Amino acid sequence: PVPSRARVYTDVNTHRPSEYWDYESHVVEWGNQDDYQLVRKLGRGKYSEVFEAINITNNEKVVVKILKPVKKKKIKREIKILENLRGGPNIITLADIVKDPVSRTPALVFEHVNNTDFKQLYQTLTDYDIRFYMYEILKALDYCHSMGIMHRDVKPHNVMIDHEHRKLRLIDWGLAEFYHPGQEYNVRVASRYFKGPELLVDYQMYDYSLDMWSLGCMLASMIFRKEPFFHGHDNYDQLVRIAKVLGTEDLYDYIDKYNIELDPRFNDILGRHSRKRWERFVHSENQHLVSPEALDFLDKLLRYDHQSRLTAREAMEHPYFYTV
Repeated sequence: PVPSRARVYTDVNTHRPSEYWDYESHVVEWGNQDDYQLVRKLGRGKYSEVFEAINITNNEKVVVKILKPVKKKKIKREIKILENLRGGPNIITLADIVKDPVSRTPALVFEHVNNTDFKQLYQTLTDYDIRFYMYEILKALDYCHSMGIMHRDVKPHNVMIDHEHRKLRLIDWGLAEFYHPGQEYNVRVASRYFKGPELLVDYQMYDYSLDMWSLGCMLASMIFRKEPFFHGHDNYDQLVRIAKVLGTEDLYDYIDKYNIELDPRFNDILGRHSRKRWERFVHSENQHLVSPEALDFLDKLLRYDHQSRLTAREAMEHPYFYTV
């Protein structure tokens, strides 16, 4: 395959010391798990249980995410990235890292976010509300990309919103990674519906632009009221769902540009498809959330060619955000 590199923040990690990006060499210091009283279970992930807690030393609410220690090198990567991004705009704040004295299970302690339900939100959300919160996610992404970090798991479940206080936080940095130009990354990242074409075709030399595809998917779901926008049933089908909107012509143009070898599993499922007009997704239920500016913006994010997508900073300058 043809090599590729990010159009922005390309060498931010190359010009920094080894300590900033060498998460394997990072020294982790545990706190007193005894300083926290677990109140209630908030949810459960693959290898994590999340609890609402009280920091007893200051009577403040916190969120404790207890990690099933399945991969130690991965826990170190998440801790290092959370420490580097601490205090960045709309980035979840890692307050502490505790190990329980008896269990010794790693636990990350975060600032409490009083999240408002997404199933309930997308019905009460106005055209302006979508623009405001999209700008808030772009603040977080432009910050973390400038810090040489790709989130690699942008999706609505990883965006916490306190609608009453108009506060937004980008969470779950467990899949995040340091961007190094020329590096070949594992494509088994992000959640199926938000996976960029680069991951689905096994193009390993991807960058921050992966996050911009995912953001485009979230935007497309909010404005059109279609969740998810690209509803794949597996990773192979996911590309077929994308191909049903952006056409097979541009897909072959993308794989030819980067000399990508398509997996034989795509032979009997890809077929032939035309490029669709974004206006075809406009209906009575969603038209109050759609505008020419919103459609132009979406068109500029949802592109096969990872290099052709708007960067987080270019996206922030789009006419769609002139009202924010």
